[PDB]
Amino acid sequence: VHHQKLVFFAEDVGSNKGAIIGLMVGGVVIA
Amino acid sequence: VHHQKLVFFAEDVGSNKGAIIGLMVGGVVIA
Amino acid sequence: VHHQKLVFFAEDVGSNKGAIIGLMVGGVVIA
Amino acid sequence: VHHQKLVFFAEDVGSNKGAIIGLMVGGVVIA
Amino acid sequence: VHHQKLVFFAEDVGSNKGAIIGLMVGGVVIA
Amino acid sequence: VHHQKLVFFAEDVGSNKGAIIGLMVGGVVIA
Amino acid sequence: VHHQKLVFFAEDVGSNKGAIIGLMVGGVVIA
Amino acid sequence: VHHQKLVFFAEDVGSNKGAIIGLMVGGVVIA
Amino acid sequence: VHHQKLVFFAEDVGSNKGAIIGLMVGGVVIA
Amino acid sequence: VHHQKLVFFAEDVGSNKGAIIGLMVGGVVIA
Repeated sequence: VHHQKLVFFAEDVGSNKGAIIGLMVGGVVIA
Repeated sequence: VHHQKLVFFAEDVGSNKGAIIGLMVGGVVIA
Repeated sequence: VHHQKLVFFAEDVGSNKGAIIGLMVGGVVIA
Repeated sequence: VHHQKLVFFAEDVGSNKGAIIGLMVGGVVIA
Repeated sequence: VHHQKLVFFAEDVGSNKGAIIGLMVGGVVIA
Repeated sequence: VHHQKLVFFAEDVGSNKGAIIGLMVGGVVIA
Repeated sequence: VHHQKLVFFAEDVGSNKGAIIGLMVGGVVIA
Repeated sequence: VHHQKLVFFAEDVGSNKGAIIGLMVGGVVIA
Repeated sequence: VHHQKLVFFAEDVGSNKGAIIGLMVGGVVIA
Repeated sequence: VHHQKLVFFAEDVGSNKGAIIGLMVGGVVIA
């Protein structure tokens, strides 16, 4: 099994006020 | 099995206030 | 298993006020 | 397993006021 | 098991007023 | 003319990611 | 003319990531 | 004309990552 | 014309990472 | 014209990592 660039951005990102996760297996995230 | 660029953006993204996840297997996300 | 560049940004990022996580297995994050 | 470059930035980052984590296994983070 | 460059920055970082952690196993961080 | 408590909250507010304005006369708001 | 308590909160506010304005007459706000 | 307590908080405020303005007449705010 | 207590906090404020302005007439603020 | 207590805090303030301005007429602030 091989994972790569699971989430890809190719230009500007203004701002992030939420959650950006690549691989989510467990735990709690509150953004 | 091979995963790659599961979510692809090709221009500007204004802002993110929600959730952007590539591969979601378990756990709790609250955006 | 091999993991690589799970979250990839290719241009400017204005600001981050939330969470940017690569591989989320456990624990609690509050952004 | 061989983890590498789990979170990759390729240009300027304006500012960070939240959390940037590479591999999250346990504990509590409050940003 | 071999970890490497878990969080990678390739250009300028303006400022950091939050948390930048490479591998988070336990304990409490409040930024 | 008298204005008083134009927007009233009486319990907890979880989070706000939009706009909460009391009296809107002019200008541009983008939330 | 008299303005008083144009926006009223009576309990806890979790977090604010948007705009909270009392009296908006002109100018540009981007939250 | 008399302005008084245009934005009123009566309990704890967790955090602010946006804009809290009382009287907005001109200029540019980017939070 | 009389201005008084344009923004009022009555309990603890956890942290501020944005802008808290009382009377905004001109200029540029980037938080 | 009389200005008085344009921004009022009545309890503890944890920390400030942004801007707290009373009367903003001109100039540039980057927090």
